[PDB]
Amino acid sequence: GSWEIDPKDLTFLKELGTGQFGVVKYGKWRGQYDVAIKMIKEGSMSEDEFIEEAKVMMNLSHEKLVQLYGVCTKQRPIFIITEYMANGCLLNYLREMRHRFQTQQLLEMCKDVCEAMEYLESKQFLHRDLAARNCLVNDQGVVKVSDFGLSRYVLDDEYTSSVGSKFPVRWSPPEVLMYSKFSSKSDIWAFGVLMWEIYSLGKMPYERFTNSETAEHIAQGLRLYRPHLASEKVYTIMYSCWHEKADERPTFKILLSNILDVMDEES
Ligand SMILES: CN(c1ncnc2[nH]ccc12)[C@@H]1CCCN(C(=O)CNc2cc(Cl)cc(Cl)c2)C1
Repeated sequence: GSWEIDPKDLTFLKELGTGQFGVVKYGKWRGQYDVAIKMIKEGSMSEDEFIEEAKVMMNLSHEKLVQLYGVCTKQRPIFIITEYMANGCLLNYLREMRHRFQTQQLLEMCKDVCEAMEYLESKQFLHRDLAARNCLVNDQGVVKVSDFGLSRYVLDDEYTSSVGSKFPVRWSPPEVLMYSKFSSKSDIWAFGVLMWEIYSLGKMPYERFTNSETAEHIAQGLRLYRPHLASEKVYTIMYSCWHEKADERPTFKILLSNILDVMDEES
């Protein structure tokens, strides 16, 4: 099928990482094209459901989304083939103090993510785990959104629900923590936290709190506060993502307009 890549077309060149979901390698497709090859650990994913969804995911083409090129499903482990992003994970990139980022660079990263999310919003597609650890950085410093929708197919019980140890509590609005109500507005909340991660150079949100303490904090109506590098206008944008009432939170189209306005003011 159009979603199926011949694994014989891959040349494996370097290891990019190993973890719970499997092993990621850098390689070439048909000798010429850079790819990331994700080798899925058996039992970690609902593979048939993922393969069906891969057909939809591949039609999601936007310059700020990490592209899904196809899957290799005729051997074990299956492979997922994606765009290669030379500078790796955004969270680690933010934490490398050598870059000495300007705030204009940080705002540009927020805009890259927002553009990807406005596109997903326009397609009624939820990310469901938006956070700096799920964004990647290419050789030009462009940030792109990765692993969109993947959490629906992860089998690990600690990651599946608000009670689990791996659940992204610190990126979740009160209605997710209390009621499991996911919507565009839970992606909005997570985006505001991602903006906070960017302007905090990769600090853990609510860094002094446990997950349980964070959930209590949020339930009481309290919030993150302003990163030192965020201007008042930037803080207003991120804070708007955290209204207790989900329907009072902006859309990604509004956030993008807000971010572009601040870019103009701060250039
Ligand atoms: C180092 N690195 C990259 N470096 C350059 N270009 C890349 N393209 C894609 C990834 C990438 C990633 C940094 C974050 C962690 N990571 C993942 O891919 C995480 N997601 C995942 C999903 C599935 Cl389904 C299976 C598996 Cl094993 C992993 C590798």
